[PDB]
Amino acid sequence: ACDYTCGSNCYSSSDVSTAQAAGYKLHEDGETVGSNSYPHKYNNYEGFDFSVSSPYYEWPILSSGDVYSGGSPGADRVVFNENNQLAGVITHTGASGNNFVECT
Ligand SMILES: Nc1nc2c(ncn2[C@@H]2O[C@H](CO)[C@H]3O[P@](O)(=S)O[C@H]32)c(=O)[nH]1
Ligand SMILES: [Ca+2]
Repeated sequence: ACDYTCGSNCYSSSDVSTAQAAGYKLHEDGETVGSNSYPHKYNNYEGFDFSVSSPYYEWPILSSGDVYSGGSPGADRVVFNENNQLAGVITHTGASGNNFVECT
């Protein structure tokens, strides 16, 4: 069973922890990867009811199992805060345009 289901993509807690650690590391060092500069600030225009405090940062999580290192980020993202606390897992899949919906 999936801990997080983003459309057709299935993730475990390990997948999420691995992705988050990478993105948080880059955030801490003040570095970015990709043409869209990840990780970067996630404003939460959607207004998700996250259990942890802002600021939030988004980092791509890949269905391939690899850690994002550039190129197409896919539709899925892990959102974490300043304290490396997981806020949630969101996706563009099933959402209009560039909006997001939570992964169930
Ligand atoms: N939909 C959405 N995009 C945001 C938000 N904060 C920052 N963005 C960035 O704005 C871009 C347009 O939606 C998005 O491409 P993305 O790379 S997944 O990073 C997203 C937010 O709260 N909602
Ligand atoms: Ca996996």
